[PDB]
Amino acid sequence: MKFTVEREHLLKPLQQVSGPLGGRPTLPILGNLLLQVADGTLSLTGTDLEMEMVARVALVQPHEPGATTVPARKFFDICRGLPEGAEIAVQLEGERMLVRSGRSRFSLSTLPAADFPNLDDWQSEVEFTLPQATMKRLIEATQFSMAHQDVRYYLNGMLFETEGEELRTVATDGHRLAVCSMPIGQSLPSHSVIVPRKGVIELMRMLDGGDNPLRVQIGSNNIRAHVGDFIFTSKLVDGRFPDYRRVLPKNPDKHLEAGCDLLKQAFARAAILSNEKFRGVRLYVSENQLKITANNPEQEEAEEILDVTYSGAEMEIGFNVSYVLDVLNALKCENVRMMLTDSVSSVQIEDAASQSAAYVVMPM
Amino acid sequence: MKFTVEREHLLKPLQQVSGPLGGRPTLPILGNLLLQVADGTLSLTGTDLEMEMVARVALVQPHEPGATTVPARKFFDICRGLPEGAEIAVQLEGERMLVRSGRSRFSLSTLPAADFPNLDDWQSEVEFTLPQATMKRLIEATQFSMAHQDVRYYLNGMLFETEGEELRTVATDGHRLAVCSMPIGQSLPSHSVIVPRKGVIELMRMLDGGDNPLRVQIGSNNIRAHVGDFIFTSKLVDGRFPDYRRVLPKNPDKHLEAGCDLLKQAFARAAILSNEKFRGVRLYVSENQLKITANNPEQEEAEEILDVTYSGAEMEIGFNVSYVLDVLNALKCENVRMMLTDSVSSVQIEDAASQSAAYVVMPM
Ligand SMILES: O=C(Cn1c2c(c3cc(Br)ccc31)CC[C@@H](C(=O)O)C2)N[C@@H](Cc1ccccc1)C(=O)O
Ligand SMILES: [Ca+2]
Ligand SMILES: [Ca+2]
Ligand SMILES: [Ca+2]
Ligand SMILES: [Ca+2]
Ligand SMILES: [Cl-]
Repeated sequence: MKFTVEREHLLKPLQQVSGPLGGRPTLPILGNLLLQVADGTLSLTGTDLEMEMVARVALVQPHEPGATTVPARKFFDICRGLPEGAEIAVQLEGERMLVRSGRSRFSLSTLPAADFPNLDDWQSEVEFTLPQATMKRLIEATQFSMAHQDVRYYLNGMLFETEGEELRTVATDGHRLAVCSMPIGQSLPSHSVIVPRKGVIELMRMLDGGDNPLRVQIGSNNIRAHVGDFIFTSKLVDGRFPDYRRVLPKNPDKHLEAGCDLLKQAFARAAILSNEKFRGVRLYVSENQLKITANNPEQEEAEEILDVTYSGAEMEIGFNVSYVLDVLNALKCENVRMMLTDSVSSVQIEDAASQSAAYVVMPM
Repeated sequence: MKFTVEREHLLKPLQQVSGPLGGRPTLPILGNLLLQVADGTLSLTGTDLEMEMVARVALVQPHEPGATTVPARKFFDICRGLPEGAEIAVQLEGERMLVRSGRSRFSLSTLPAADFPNLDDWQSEVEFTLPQATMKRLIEATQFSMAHQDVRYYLNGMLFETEGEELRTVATDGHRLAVCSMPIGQSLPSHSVIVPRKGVIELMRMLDGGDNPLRVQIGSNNIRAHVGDFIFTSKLVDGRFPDYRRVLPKNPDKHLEAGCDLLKQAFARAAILSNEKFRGVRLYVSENQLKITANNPEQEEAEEILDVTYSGAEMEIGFNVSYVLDVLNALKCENVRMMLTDSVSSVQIEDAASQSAAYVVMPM
């Protein structure tokens, strides 16, 4: 194996395939990247046995086919630490990989490519394409509502659901829920799968924000995303994800509209004097007015009064202010609509201007 | 006690005094700020029993004298979360402190001011003033060479030495040393004190890069710095500091000059394949050339060759790369000079264009 590649053609591929690579490999060789030269292309692979990231780099300079594996972090750091414009010449030399550029030289240890885990081929059952912006919107709208449990917990991940012409994400921890649906202009079979937290992070991380659209393939137990010259594959989480349709409040007839930024600032101040563990605040809704109160075991008290648009019946309701703040911070919009029923029912929150995301928060 | 002040006249003082407090107060009241109204002034004080931070704010609006203490972070967080231009109206009501602005209202718990630890008055023995930029330079030049939690408690601080018309800092951990001297235009008595790590951090933090000069007063067991209407006081470390004049190479015959960034990047690359515990690299110096090599126990090897300015006998010498890189990162200059004697002697490193900072690193 031999190749020479200009540094800035190697750097982004290395960064995308390296990470993670999350500190605790279950086999030593998983701390290495797999390098493969074949048919004019250098392929770079990183994996933790569950997810896999593969980058392909076209080789325009002289090269020789073959494969090896080298420590990912060290190889990345050597390439990154070389100056702008550096040509990076690599050759396999026995049990070492030699890296040369200018008058810099590095001999890295290798482990055989034949020993690197090769994840089984699988068959896609659903495929679609979408703009990167749409995927980014879907994830950012819901990601914060996933449970923070052990890795295999069924709610520690994001439901991805295809239905008609839309892709939908759902995330929940059993107390609050986020759901976002976006049309993608292709009619799709009914299907839903759970992508683990770590998979969700990589789907986001692979979005550069450019011309390149995203191509997604979903199988029985895996999902695959292609963008430009990169392919990411993740295992799915086994589990029965809850039905968001059953958690939306049936008749959230009482509608309050407020400026998102003023509402957020008011909740943020009140939160300071809320119970540090339970984070409870009380909302008092009345005609064109919202009153937010908080108190804590030290008998400290906060009160905020805001003008809002509201003309239904008065009511009082308790919420976890962190959950409410998470929603307002995810919305990043001018006005918010809070859709209320009564003191013992959940609230549904939406950008006043768009129903494409909804958030459900249970009262305390 | 009552006062009303604009948010923008309260925020900086609160940040100055409360910023240093951090989590884990050693006694509950040390989590509180002391507020005192007297003679048309609000004073705000935070302490950990050894250092103390006091800011004075002039009260132009109606006020009433008195004192209380309130949780520092909560009061600061409330003041910061209020909008720009908020009038902040404060009133003591029993064992609670009332804070009101617009339609935001808060009630904080108090602890009596009479119970707030008052640090003893002490007498100034050496006084001088200097620009903030100068103090910043002196600390940044040397801070990284301070020991970290060494049993030789005296090495965990920074020496401040007055000699002639210069203020000097020195820091060393027993393996490397940094010294910086700057003229300040006053005839100073010859004197030196050790400021503890936490005191150095606050000295740096209180700098704002405005026109306000820094006024320093040194006592037998304390130091005070005034900038504008802010006063920081720290205990000194009672111990005997090394004499930097004994550590500087007496006769470093071999001078090597090099681009700082080039040298730094070469060392940084070679460091990747240095022993992870001992971080040894070797330098081979010859006519206008420096070769750097690193190897580790897995038989990985790096080599870097640089064009540098050097005429003199050829020599080899080993260094901890981290110590060399710390210096090169501290210098922030175009060219560096390394002053060498032989393989068993320390090296002195300086900016090639200024002798105001010097660094000594022992060979391996
Ligand atoms: O029983 C339920 C009903 N439930 C449930 C979910 C949920 C989401 C929202 Br926004 C409101 C109510 C929801 C989503 C998780 C559902 C499940 O059992 O898989 C149960 N919730 C538990 C919370 C909980 C259930 C399972 C796991 C964690 C927390 C409770 O409030 O006692
Ligand atoms: Ca495979
Ligand atoms: Ca929706
Ligand atoms: Ca005092
Ligand atoms: Ca000096
Ligand atoms: Cl507000």
